[PDB]
Amino acid sequence: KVYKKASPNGKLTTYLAKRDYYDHKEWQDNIDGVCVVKVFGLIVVAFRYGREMGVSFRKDFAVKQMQIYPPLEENQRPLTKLQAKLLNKLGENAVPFHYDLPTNTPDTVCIQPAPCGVDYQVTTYVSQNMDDKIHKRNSVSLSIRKLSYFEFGSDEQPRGEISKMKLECTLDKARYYSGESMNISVCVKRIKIQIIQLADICLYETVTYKSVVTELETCQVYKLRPVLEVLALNGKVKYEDTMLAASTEVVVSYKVRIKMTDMLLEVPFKLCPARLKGRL
Ligand SMILES: [Cl-]
Repeated sequence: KVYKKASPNGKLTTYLAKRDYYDHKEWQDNIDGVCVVKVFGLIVVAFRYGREMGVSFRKDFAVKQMQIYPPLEENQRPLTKLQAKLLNKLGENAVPFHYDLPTNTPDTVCIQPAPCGVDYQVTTYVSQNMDDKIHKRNSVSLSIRKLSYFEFGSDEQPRGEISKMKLECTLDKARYYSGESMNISVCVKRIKIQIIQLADICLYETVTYKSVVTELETCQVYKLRPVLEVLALNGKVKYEDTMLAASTEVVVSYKVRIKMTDMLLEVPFKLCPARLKGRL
């Protein structure tokens, strides 16, 4: 793909590699696009909690901030190939920009309804100062999605033992990627298997939402799909790509809860985003 938005004024279009940029801890999908006309750029990070008689809390702040044009030789950086190819599809009045992906800011997250979440945007604008007013005509804004792809780190095999009758319950796979299924060897009337998402908002009001993803009621072994076609989301609900919002490293986490009629057992496991084939 190519990710393009033009301005309401028309006088500048911005192009982006893709829309979802993943932090890998040791390196990250930085932002290497091209601008076409001074001209400035930044990344807004939005924190919203509630909508406009409870509690509205909106907080925006600019994290990277940049003169794009003319390219100051300090911010000058290696041109990506996509940048290299785009700069040939268009004129010499096309300028390549780059932003370091902003790690040590929180992953995109969007709790549906207290509505709540974190958002990201690339914004490039004309001005005669970096802290001058950012109007709507000379601005462009493209929503991006910033996510954390943290794989390395084992301590594998979820399992919880307990004994009033003894109950050892192991789980297939220690981390699971969005889309994957869950198996649960309950090697001990009823059995209740529950995947709960915890989301702890700390956006002013400090709230803890516990939320039931999937469940069955019926040595034995049972299966569950910790997916969304079956809540903290990695995205806005209008995007059919939006999935469940993946264990933080808003704080999201997951846990299995086995109740047998009463013996009781709650077992953690990490949830990573949906495995890709476009790493670096
Ligand atoms: Cl989104």
